[PDB]
Amino acid sequence: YAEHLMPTLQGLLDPESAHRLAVRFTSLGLLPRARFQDSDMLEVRVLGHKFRNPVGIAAGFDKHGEAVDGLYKMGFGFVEIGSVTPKPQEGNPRPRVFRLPEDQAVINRYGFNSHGLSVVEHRLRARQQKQAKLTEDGLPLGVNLGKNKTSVDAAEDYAEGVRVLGPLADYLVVNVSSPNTAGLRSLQGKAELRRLLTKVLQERDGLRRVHRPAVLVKIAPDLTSQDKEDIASVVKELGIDGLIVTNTTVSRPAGLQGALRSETGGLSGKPLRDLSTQTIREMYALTQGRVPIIGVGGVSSGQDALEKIRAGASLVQLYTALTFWGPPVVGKVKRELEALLKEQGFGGVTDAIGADHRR
Ligand SMILES: Cc1cc2c(cc1C)N(C[C@H](O)[C@H](O)[C@H](O)COP(=O)(O)O)c1[nH]c(=O)[nH]c(=O)c1N2
Ligand SMILES: O=C(O)c1cc(=O)[nH]c(=O)[nH]1
Ligand SMILES: [Cl-]
Ligand SMILES: [Cl-]
Ligand SMILES: [Cl-]
Repeated sequence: YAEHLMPTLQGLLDPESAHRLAVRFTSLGLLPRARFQDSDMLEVRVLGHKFRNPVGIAAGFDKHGEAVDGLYKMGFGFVEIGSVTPKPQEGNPRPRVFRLPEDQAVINRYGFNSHGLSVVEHRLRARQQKQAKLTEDGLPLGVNLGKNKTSVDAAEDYAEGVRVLGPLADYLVVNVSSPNTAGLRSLQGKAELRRLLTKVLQERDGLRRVHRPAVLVKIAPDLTSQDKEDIASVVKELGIDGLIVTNTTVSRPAGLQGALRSETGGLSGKPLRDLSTQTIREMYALTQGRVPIIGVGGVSSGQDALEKIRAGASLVQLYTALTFWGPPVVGKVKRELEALLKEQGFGGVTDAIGADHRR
């Protein structure tokens, strides 16, 4: 895979075609069931759920909820689908995703291509009780909500997503951090965020108890210090259940080598890694370690995962590493993380969460 398979599928196909085929293959279960059996050391209890291991698939890989079961088979401890927008929409014109192999990075400007809430609702309903069992067995499901390009009331878009997919999700994500929808990231500002999240939480609280998900906010890696302070304040004021830290970056860190480095879009993978880790670290401090963080950005190894956990993440996610290393990277991250936890004297993941802040 890392050397023998992915280079062929990568070089042979443009990245979007490769992704579509990967989703299809995954959905059909055409991957070996992951051999790595999860150690008890990797179990995490957070967000009202048991997570058999802390390595999830980040939003964007399975935008429309087509490959959830195949992703659990790949070894992910939790699956996040989306972003899902209220109405179907096509996203931006192609090409809209670009590989930067020399940087182990991707730039994407999909623009919330989405089958829409109704289609995803019916897809998740078809496996709703299967998911209930998976969740009880430590394999929760997150649903990441977006807003339509032409929406005239962003908060209502997210409210609709809460109402339609909230009952099918263990947690929901208010994605206010895509770089590829005009104006979306302004919803991270204090006043807009408070109003938006108040409405989202009211809608969530109006769901029946067994259908009431945790609500997390997914934030950018490009926030000012003021933005981060404001988000932390709003999250604590409103009782937001957690943060996902981070989405892709609109920055272009010095040193990128890929020919496509100046394409518009969000940058993911290795050049984002430490920017994301530092955002986790700051958000954990600003929330006094009381707000669960799902850490994401440039995770391709156990060390990458543990750095985010020690910075304050209770769980991590990855996407871009899968595009370069294929399915074996999941077990690799988990095996490496277990080894490092043992080496560094942690009894398990839980003991390592935020450990850097206690040094
Ligand atoms: C092609 C593609 C598409 C998407 C994403 C990424 C990529 C590469 N990401 C962001 C993703 O969830 C994650 O936050 C970043 O990509 C950082 O993680 P990695 O560096 O990829 O492990 C993303 N995030 C989100 O909240 N909703 C989405 O629809 C998408 N779509
Ligand atoms: O659909 C996309 O363009 C997209 C959404 C998002 O939240 N993040 C990202 O990098 N791309
Ligand atoms: Cl329901
Ligand atoms: Cl009722
Ligand atoms: Cl480490």
